Amino acid sequence: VVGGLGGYMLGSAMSRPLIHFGSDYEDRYYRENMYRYPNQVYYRPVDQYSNQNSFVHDCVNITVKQHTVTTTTKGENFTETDVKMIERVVEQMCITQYQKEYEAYAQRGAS
Repeated sequence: VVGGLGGYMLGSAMSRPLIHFGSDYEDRYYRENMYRYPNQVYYRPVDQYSNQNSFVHDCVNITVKQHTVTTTTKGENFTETDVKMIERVVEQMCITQYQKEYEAYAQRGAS
């Protein structure tokens, strides 16, 4: 199990995000299963933890890991594209997560 990441929390929730992958079918291969994704993501404070860039890639990984171990405990492994299907969503949801901090870290944060 996990149980001591550092400063992380779970949020509250959101909806599913909308990502336009590039291809017409990439835009759908994720959508045809989107209900399998959660409403939350795990995240930590900003406190300038290596920009947003070298936080969001750590952020996604901490959430994707559970969707991983849920199935990888069997040993079905995970391809590069199947993680990317998830992590397009975990990026969006993580950025939304962090944007509630961004207003206070920045000045406005806007939307």
